[PDB]
Amino acid sequence: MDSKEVLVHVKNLEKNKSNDAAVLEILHVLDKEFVPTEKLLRETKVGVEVNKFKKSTNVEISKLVKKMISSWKAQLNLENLYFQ
Repeated sequence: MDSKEVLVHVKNLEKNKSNDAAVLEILHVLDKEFVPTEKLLRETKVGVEVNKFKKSTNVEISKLVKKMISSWKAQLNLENLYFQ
């Protein structure tokens, strides 16, 4: 997944926030197809946007967000330690 599509999903998160199933569909695409890089996370702010859903009243959304954010942090650490 490249930066342009990432920014569409980010805007779609805001525009579908009240639709639990729709938010799950956006998060599932990011979980399966988005590869976190320092540049992508800095330029697109998906980390900030997805992390905002940790406080969601939907339990399935909040658990998926926590798993996604954990994975992106761990991958970002590995990139910073050994590749940058």
